[PDB]
Amino acid sequence: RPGVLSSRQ
Repeated sequence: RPGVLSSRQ
């Protein structure tokens, strides 16, 4: 997703 910083590396 654009503009998201997820913990799913």
